[PDB]
Amino acid sequence: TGLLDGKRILVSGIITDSSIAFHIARVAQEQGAQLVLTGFDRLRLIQRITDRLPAKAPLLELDVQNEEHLASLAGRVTEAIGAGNKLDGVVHSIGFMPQTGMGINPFFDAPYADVSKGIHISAYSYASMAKALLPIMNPGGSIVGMDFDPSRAMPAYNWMTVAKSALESVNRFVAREAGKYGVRSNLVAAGPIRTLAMSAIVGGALGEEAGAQIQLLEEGWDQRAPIGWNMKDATPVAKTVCALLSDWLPATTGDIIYADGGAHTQLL
Amino acid sequence: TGLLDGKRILVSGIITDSSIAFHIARVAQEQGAQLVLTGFDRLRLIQRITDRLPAKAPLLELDVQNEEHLASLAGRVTEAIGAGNKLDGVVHSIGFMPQTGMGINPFFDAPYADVSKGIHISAYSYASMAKALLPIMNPGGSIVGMDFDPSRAMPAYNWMTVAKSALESVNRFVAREAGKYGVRSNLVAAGPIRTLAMSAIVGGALGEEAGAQIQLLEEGWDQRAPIGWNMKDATPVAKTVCALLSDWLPATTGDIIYADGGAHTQLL
Amino acid sequence: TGLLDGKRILVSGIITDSSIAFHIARVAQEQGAQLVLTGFDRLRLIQRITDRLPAKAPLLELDVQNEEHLASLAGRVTEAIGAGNKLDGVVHSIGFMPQTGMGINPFFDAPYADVSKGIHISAYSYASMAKALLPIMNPGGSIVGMDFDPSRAMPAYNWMTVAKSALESVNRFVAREAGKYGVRSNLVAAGPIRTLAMSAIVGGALGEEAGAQIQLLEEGWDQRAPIGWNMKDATPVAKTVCALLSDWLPATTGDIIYADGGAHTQLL
Amino acid sequence: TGLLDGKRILVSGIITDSSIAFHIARVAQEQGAQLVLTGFDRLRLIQRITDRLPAKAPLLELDVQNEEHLASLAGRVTEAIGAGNKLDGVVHSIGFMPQTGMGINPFFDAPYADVSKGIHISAYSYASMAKALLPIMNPGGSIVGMDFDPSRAMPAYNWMTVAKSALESVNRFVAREAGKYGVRSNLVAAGPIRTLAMSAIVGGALGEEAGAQIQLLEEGWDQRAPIGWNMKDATPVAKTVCALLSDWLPATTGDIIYADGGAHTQLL
Ligand SMILES: NC(=O)c1ccc[n+]([C@@H]2O[C@H](COP(=O)([O-])OP(=O)(O)OC[C@H]3O[C@@H](n4cnc5c(N)ncnc54)[C@H](O)[C@@H]3O)[C@@H](O)[C@H]2O)c1
Ligand SMILES: NC(=O)c1ccc[n+]([C@@H]2O[C@H](COP(=O)([O-])OP(=O)(O)OC[C@H]3O[C@@H](n4cnc5c(N)ncnc54)[C@H](O)[C@@H]3O)[C@@H](O)[C@H]2O)c1
Ligand SMILES: NC(=O)c1ccc[n+]([C@@H]2O[C@H](COP(=O)([O-])OP(=O)(O)OC[C@H]3O[C@@H](n4cnc5c(N)ncnc54)[C@H](O)[C@@H]3O)[C@@H](O)[C@H]2O)c1
Ligand SMILES: NC(=O)c1ccc[n+]([C@@H]2O[C@H](COP(=O)([O-])OP(=O)(O)OC[C@H]3O[C@@H](n4cnc5c(N)ncnc54)[C@H](O)[C@@H]3O)[C@@H](O)[C@H]2O)c1
Ligand SMILES: Oc1cc(CC2CCCCC2)ccc1Oc1ccc(Cl)cc1Cl
Ligand SMILES: Oc1cc(CC2CCCCC2)ccc1Oc1ccc(Cl)cc1Cl
Ligand SMILES: Oc1cc(CC2CCCCC2)ccc1Oc1ccc(Cl)cc1Cl
Ligand SMILES: Oc1cc(CC2CCCCC2)ccc1Oc1ccc(Cl)cc1Cl
Repeated sequence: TGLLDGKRILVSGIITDSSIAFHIARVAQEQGAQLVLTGFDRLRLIQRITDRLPAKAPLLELDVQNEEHLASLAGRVTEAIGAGNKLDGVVHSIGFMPQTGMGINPFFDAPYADVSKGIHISAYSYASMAKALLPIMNPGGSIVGMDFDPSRAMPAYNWMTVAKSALESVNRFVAREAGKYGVRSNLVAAGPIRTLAMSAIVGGALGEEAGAQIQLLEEGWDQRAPIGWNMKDATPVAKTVCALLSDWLPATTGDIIYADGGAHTQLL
Repeated sequence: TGLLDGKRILVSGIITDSSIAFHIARVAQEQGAQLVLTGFDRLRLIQRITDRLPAKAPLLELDVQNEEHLASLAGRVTEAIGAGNKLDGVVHSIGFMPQTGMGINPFFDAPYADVSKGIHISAYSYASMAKALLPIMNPGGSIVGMDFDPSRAMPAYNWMTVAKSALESVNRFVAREAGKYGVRSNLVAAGPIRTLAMSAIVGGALGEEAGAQIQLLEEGWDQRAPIGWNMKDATPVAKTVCALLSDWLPATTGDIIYADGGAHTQLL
Repeated sequence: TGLLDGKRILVSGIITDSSIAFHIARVAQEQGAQLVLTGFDRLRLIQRITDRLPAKAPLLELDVQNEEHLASLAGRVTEAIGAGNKLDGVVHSIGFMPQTGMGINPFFDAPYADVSKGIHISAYSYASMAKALLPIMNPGGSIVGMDFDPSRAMPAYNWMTVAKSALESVNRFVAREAGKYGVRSNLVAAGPIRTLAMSAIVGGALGEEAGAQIQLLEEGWDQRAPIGWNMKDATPVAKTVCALLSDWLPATTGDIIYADGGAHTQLL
Repeated sequence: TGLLDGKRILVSGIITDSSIAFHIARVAQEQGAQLVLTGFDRLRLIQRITDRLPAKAPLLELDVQNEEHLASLAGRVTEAIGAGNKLDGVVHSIGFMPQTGMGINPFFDAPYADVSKGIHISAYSYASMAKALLPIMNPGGSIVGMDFDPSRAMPAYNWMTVAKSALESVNRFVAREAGKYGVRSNLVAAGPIRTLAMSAIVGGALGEEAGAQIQLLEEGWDQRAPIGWNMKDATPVAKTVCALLSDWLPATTGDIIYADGGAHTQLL
């Protein structure tokens, strides 16, 4: 077995054990992948979490806003996996939007400096990670990023929706570059998952008419999904990412795969 | 290994060894599935083909327009796999449209009797196969059908485009029914594959301004696809179907997966 | 004034004064169009209704399933508008699906004979009306049909959803034919309107878990729509149809215009 | 007559007489609107152009990156139209992306500082113009912006595609805000028009494999469009904008109208 046997895969975005990236890494290891991880601010905090993965993995620092971190990334990764070895997979599982761009802050009140930052981290860095890492990927490789369907507007998500729309567009252009390396680029559009990131905005709208809206949005998902949706279980999305990292979707690129219980295909 | 180890899967639509269903069956067997096959008119012709699959499989007759064939299908399948065993997978890989509905026949000149027949076989039968077989599927099961992206109009495809639009809609409703059984329903939208079905219409427009259009359509696909597209190689699509039949896309239903080299994501 | 001054427009689909076609005709007359109407079974019933339009209009019989009615249509229309005059506009505002294909009947229990009939009337007849009438339309003309967004599945709508998916596809192919005449073809996807057609299925699910679902669907529309939605007011949709019949959307064809309060652009 | 009789409409984005905004203003005046215009850097250059409009209009300076220009805009507009008068329409017809984000510059080589600037001007400013001007719009009003379908990737357009994807998302959120004022927000997705903006990138890829790609893209548009497409004629798009500014699409918001000859609805 091992869906990902022999594959070398870089996984960004682990912060806690609820992190989507955490379960992607876990399942990938269960499936025989050898991992390199990146983490952002609290590397020692991140290391404690990554120590509970089924296997050891080098953990490197990557602030996606940091051009020195980006400039050095490929060298550092090759140091980690061994000269003459290349990556077969890359997982981008990172996002951020300042508080003004989400939750209860009026949409019109977000200053562009804040929006711009969120777009830098959530959308542009998909291209910047691909730039850094494509020169060290094997033909038949796979880059995957995380998306939340922004094709319709909704409460609370606000400027992050705009950043995910940008990301979808970025992914299509990354695919054009990656194809030259024989590499695929896709997003997985996940349904809601109880993660540190959304506890943030769920917590940010406690007394408020955005918290109630978010609750309604969540309940509608499991209702719409023909197979249901369990926000407490990240593994169906981790498995989907691993599917795209495997050799089993070899003809799919510039694309989006919906791991959302089928909710997006149903009006109600 | 065996992506589909232990799974029992019914595969319809084999007619020659170029058949998409043929390569789906082949790869599924290579991955440890145990198959039941159905074939339509020339069962002895179909048997010769299915004898070159890596393993033996019961082959049953199914004319999807035949209510007796449909009424008896589940009993016949259970006879084939053994009382107390159920299906984990179903592949619908069938289509037909009379000559008036495609190629060089003017779009307006197709009589509804012909269109209706093509829709019966290409779209409605997805629901009729699901009706027959869901009562004999295991939770966690997967129904897959074959699609050709009908979201834009194009030369030659004509009324089959309409039938695939109907199919996409049917699939979303099948997913609502299948979810009750814990079963997924999805389509794979494939790029063009050199199959008996399209040699038919490719052959039908030899001297004509539909044959040239078809040639242009085919060349544009490999051009648009960031990873290219090889119309002579059905296995990337077979692998995609097997991915959906596996446990690795467990959160995806009522949906369409594009196995088209990423062509649909690129304008040019 | 007169948005449609001097234009000759055929309007099908009037049955009562709640009919979408009724308000399309009314607004068109208010805007200076000269109309020809078609009606289906109860022509004397239809005549009583059409007598309350602001102006007189010839009313002709057209059963869209009747090849003699279709074969004779263009001659009959030209008789009505005068030799040497041609149509500038055509409104298709017709649909039907037998009771088995909607409401509370299980999706799987609709026989294809019933589905086929609904598709004939709701989707195929768009092409058959275009075939009949394009040879009598002026360059710069406009064909419009009525749609209900079938891009997602939903309760109760069932097989009519499939028929509207087919229609969307038909419209794209009609546009290819109409372009040769300098004629546009588009659909207007309306939000729900209290019409005879949906009182039918609203009435059909009185005690039932499809009636409640329909109520929920309706309430969500006005909730989702940024400008709200009033199911009791057909005129915003009539005005939209007239916009497409006018010279003010001259570059739009094979397309769908959403007159739905913007509901389709919002998740909630 | 006068489709826009009595309406007060602000039109941004005039730079030359080939400007889409120029023809929008012109047609709007021909239809009885009273205009206020805004212009960006070369106000005296812009004034020469705007002097050839059918009627006089106040012209104000607006650099959409300038928070003082934005903060003062509504006061300045009301000064221009008269205390106690409000706007019925707003046209956003502005975009910019630095040279690194388009044409022949590799996609990966655009620094975020450049991308961020283009997104600020092309996408974010749609929200910032709505913020400024909604407090001075009448119920039943209309905000329109200009889009180029970014749903698929393509040569040369590069990071502007990403900025238009963001814009589409912004528009859906603007619609949620505007609905509170009884105001509609929509985009018009135009086919290619020979304008100063694209002569820029057409000129930027003279000897190069992006210039040839752009030529191919342009030729395919008129080929795909069932009614053809004339890149030299901006008026079909101006008329479409005026349609959305009128009372004739009263139920359409958060939406995109395609004024592209129907090219987007056809594969080829
Ligand atoms: N949780 C959900 O319901 C959900 C649904 C769909 C998509 N997503 C997406 O999944 C991805 C992962 O988020 P999550 O929900 O697992 O939340 P999370 O908090 O677990 O992960 C977000 C990660 O982004 C990282 N990050 C922030 N700024 C960074 C930067 N400057 N450089 C490098 N890393 C940075 C954080 O350190 C964190 O590890 C995000 O793109 C999110 O938008 C989440
Ligand atoms: N080949 C392509 O380029 C391509 C691309 C996308 C999608 N598809 C779809 O893939 C599917 C398989 O087609 P293929 O290209 O492998 O061609 P094929 O000729 O190999 O397969 C078509 C099958 O449909 C069966 N069939 C016809 N009428 C039937 C009926 N009454 N009952 C039961 N079976 C019936 C035929 O017997 C044949 O086995 C079709 O749905 C087709 O529309 C094909
Ligand atoms: N009412 C809504 O909420 C709504 C929403 C979106 C789209 N639509 C669509 O609008 C169109 C008009 O329907 P309506 O809601 O105004 O209902 P309606 O009952 O007023 O109109 C339906 C019309 O179809 C005609 N018809 C049925 N079979 C025919 C045939 N054999 N030949 C010719 N005409 C035939 C009927 O005579 C009737 O005039 C339909 O296509 C419907 O699907 C309705
Ligand atoms: N021309 C086309 O083929 C085409 C197709 C689809 C969409 N569009 C869109 O139409 C809109 C108008 O562009 P055009 O093609 O008429 O080109 P144009 O050069 O005529 O117009 C662009 C305008 O944007 C203005 N602008 C730039 N930065 C600004 C800022 N800081 N503040 C205020 N204004 C600023 C310029 O002054 C200019 O007036 C753009 O959004 C463009 O993306 C153009
Ligand atoms: O992209 C996401 C999407 C969701 C689902 C969701 C459904 C409830 C309406 C709101 C959002 C949850 C979390 C998401 O990630 C982030 C969100 C904010 C920041 Cl700051 C960082 C990250 Cl990583
Ligand atoms: O659905 C299909 C799609 C294609 C690809 C293609 C691209 C060239 C423009 C035309 C079609 C090829 C074959 C397809 O299957 C059938 C087609 C006709 C009949 Cl009668 C039966 C079947 Cl199964
Ligand atoms: O196409 C339609 C769509 C709707 C809106 C709606 C929203 C409530 C869920 C259900 C449907 C209402 C009426 C519609 O027309 C018809 C419906 C049935 C027949 Cl038999 C004939 C016609 Cl014309
Ligand atoms: O948004 C646009 C779209 C197009 C059509 C087109 C088709 C040929 C492939 C390329 C682009 C032309 C011009 C466009 O406007 C701008 C472009 C650049 C700048 Cl810097 C500013 C503006 Cl306003």
